[PDB]
Formats: sequence, C-alpha cells, structure tokens
Amino acid sequence: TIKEMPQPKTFGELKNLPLLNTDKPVQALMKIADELGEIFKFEAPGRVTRYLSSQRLIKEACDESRFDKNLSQALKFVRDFAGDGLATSWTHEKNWKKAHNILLPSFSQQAMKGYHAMMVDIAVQLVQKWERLNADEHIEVPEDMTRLTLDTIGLCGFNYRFNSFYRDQPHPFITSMVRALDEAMNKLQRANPDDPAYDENKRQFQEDIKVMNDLVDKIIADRKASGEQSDDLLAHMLNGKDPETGEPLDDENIRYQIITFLIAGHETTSGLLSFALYFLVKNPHVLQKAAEEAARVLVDPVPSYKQVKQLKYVGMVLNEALRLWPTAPAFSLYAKEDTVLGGEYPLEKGDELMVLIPQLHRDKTIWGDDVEEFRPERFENPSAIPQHAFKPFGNGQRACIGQQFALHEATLVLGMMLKHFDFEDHTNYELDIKETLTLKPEGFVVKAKSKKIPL
Ligand code: HEM
Ligand SMILES: C=Cc1ccccc1
Repeated sequence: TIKEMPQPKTFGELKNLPLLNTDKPVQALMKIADELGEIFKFEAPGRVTRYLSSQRLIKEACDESRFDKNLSQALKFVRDFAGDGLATSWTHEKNWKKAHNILLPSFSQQAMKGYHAMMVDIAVQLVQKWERLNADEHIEVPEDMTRLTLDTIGLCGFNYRFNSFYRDQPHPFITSMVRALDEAMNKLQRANPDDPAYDENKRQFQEDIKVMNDLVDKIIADRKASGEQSDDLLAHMLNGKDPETGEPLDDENIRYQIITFLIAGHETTSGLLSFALYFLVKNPHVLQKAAEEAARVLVDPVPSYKQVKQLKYVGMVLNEALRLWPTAPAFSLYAKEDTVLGGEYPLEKGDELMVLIPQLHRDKTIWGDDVEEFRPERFENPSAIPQHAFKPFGNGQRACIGQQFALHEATLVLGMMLKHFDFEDHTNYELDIKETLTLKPEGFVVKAKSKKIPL
C-alpha cells in the first residue's frame, strides 16, 4: 500500500522554495536527503518535484518506457540562448531526434581517434604554460582547466582558436557566453524580474545573445563559402543527413548545437579535471600510483590515442572523482503515464522527479561504508556494479553525447600532468564547492615542480 513522502521545512505560502535561496542549493539538498532519506517531496508556489537519492528508486526513474527528460527551470532559462540544441530540447521536438542521429557518429569512441591530435595541441599549450612558470609561482587550477576545455571544444569542433593561453581576459565570445550563463542562472532567484533594477541585465543579456549568434553564424557561413572539407563537428553537421527523415540540420539549429557544445562541455569537463587533481593531492598514495602509470605508459614526447586508452588507473581516478562530485549534479524527469514508483509511491502523468546524483553516488547499499573515501580501486570490477548505480553522464537516449570526448580529453590531460610535474598543495586548500549550472572547487591552487621531461 501507499507510503507518505517526507518533506523538508516550509515557509507558509512559499512552501519549500526559500530552501533553494542559497549559494549552494545542491549541497543543501544533499543535507536534506541525509536527514529524510531516499525520497522527499519539494513544493514551490505552482509546482512540485520529488528528489530521489537511492539506487533502488533511481533504477526505476531511469526506465525510459515510464519516464522521459524534463527541462528544469535552469535549462528553460539556458534555452533562451541555446535554443533547440540537443541539451535544451524536448525528446518530442523534431530537431532533437534529427540532431541526435546526425551527431552520434561524430561523438563515438572511434571518432576520438580523429580529434586526438588537436586535443594534444591544446594539452601541450597547458603543459608549456606550467613549465614556463618561475620558482614558487602557483597555478589557479579551475581557471587553467577551463582555458583548456574551452579551447579544446573550439578547435576540435569547429577549427576555431580562442587562444585562451594568450589572454588574461577571455575572447569576447567566451566573455558573452559566460555572462549569459551567469544571468540565466541568476534568474532562478529573482523575486521581481521586471523591477527596473534588472533593466541593465536585460539589455546585457540581449547583447550577449547577439555576440554569440553573430560569431557562430559567421563561422558557419565562412565554412559553407570556402567549401573547405573537413571531418570536424561543424563539417558533419554541414554534410550529414538524418537516416530517419532524410533531412539535414538547418543553419540556425547548427548554431545552437555549436553554442551547446561550448556551454555543456566546458565547465563539466574542467570541473572533473579540477576535482581529480584536488583528490590526488589530498591522497598522495593514489597520486603516486597514477603518476607511476603515466610514466610507464606515456613513453613518447606526444601521447598517442593507443597510449591514452592504456591509462587504466587514470580512468579509474576520473570515475572516482565523478562519483564523489559529478559536475552536472542533477537531472529532471517526468512520468509519461500514471505509474507506481518503487511499489509504494503512486505518480500521475506529468509528475516530476529529480535525480540527486552526488547522493545516489553515496548509497552505502551499493558502495559499502567507505563512501566518502577517494578509492579509485572501487572501479576495478565494473561488471559487479548494479544497474543505474553510477550516473554522472545522465540516462538513456538523453545521456551525455559528449561522454567519450570528455573522458578522452580528461585522461590525456591528467596523464600528461602526472608525467610532467610533481604537485604541492602549498596552501593546504580547504574544499569550497561553488555551484552554478555545474560544480567547481573554487580557489583551488597548487604548485607544480617540473620533472624536466621534454615535449
Ligand atoms: C565530464 C564532463 C561532462 C559531464 C559530467 C556531463 C554531464 C551530462 C549530463 C548529466 C547530461 C544529461 C542532462 C539532463 O538529463 O538534463 C548531459 C547531456 C549532454 N551533454 Fe554532457 N557532460 C560532460 C561533458 C560534455 C561535453 C564535453 C560535451 C560536448 C562536447 C557535452 C554535451 C552534451 C550534450 C549535447 C547533452 C544533451 C544530449 C541529448 O540530450 O541529446 N557534454 N551531460
Ligand atoms: C547546456 C548545459 C548543460 C550543462 C550540464 C549538463 C548538460 C547540459
């Protein structure tokens, strides 16, 4: 029979809404889940969702015959500049399935072999930056990781160089994309959005949408004009046809895909590299085992695709960082039809669910009692992990299309970092996780002492 769902504290007619009026709402929801357990109701004026934390319930939420992707309010705000690109589209929009089918070959593990050389171009620029630091300078870790991931998406995707390692202030496009994301997220905690206080925000948002559209629309038009034949993401969208409908993407949807790759991939991936290096410096025995593998495998001056696939322990480090702090920490679902969740929670068609990934990844019934320890070896026998226990890239057809790109990039870069430098947590850095659409260890800094191995 039916179980009644717990609910966190309420604020009269505002219901639970003021609980998300905080700088770190994911971390606040994790503490609620510790207090209330695997499922709790969350109400706001005019809306409700149910937050899920256990593998037992999230295995069912991941059944695509019963639940489909919902656009969170954050994604609906991002949609104002990401349009109907893949991340901010409903599964029922025609341009979702058309873009999914056209793009999927461009994102496969096999496709990584053609992106590898340009990933090494940007990775070598990061290593050279660090080798050229003076004694006792330091590294700002998320900032350098983000320079790397943005430049790698831009080059590998569309043959465009942001030249982030040549700058203090980013390329105008980046400045506009970052200020537009930041406005979209700030709209989630704005009590009176038509107050004159926000006139300048409005004006600045429209200006940044035009900067992004103008740049990306020109890159697409320049490529079509030159007839330059390439195999990059832009090439495949200009050339590719959906096998189902037989149609290509139009130029406006190509622009939205390019903007989408930039915003979906830049901070997720740079957060994964930042959290990985954080956990290595805080666990020197794990750092040592990952550095030994990098030295044994990366025997040439430039890593090859085949070498990066042999950095097995580096891969487990990266999975263990995604376990503890998955950098896109939540995703939303709706019930396609009335159904019962977990034998005891009846749901009506349209009812929303939220998957709280960091909490899923702390389920002691899956991982055992040491869930807060950073132990990459927990990924040595991955066939033993039950279904839907480990969800940093989302679920099903609406899972991350960039997963192979992100992990090849992060394994290559973290392997080169461990081959080339010893690392010092010179400030005994205290973890402070800043939340935007993604998670970052804010202010994480290290010193890197060169092992003096040439490139
Ligand atoms: C470690 C890094 C990354 C993480 C943790 C991550 C995480 C996720 C998650 C959780 C989703 C599902 C969102 C939802 O259900 O609402 C998603 C979707 C998506 N991501 Fe990633 N992502 C990463 C890197 C990337 C990269 C590098 C790209 C592009 C190059 C990319 C492109 C996309 C796209 C286009 C979608 C929407 C796919 C669809 O719905 O068809 N991501 N990602
Ligand atoms: C479009 C932004 C985004 C960010 C994280 C995951 C998926 C998409």
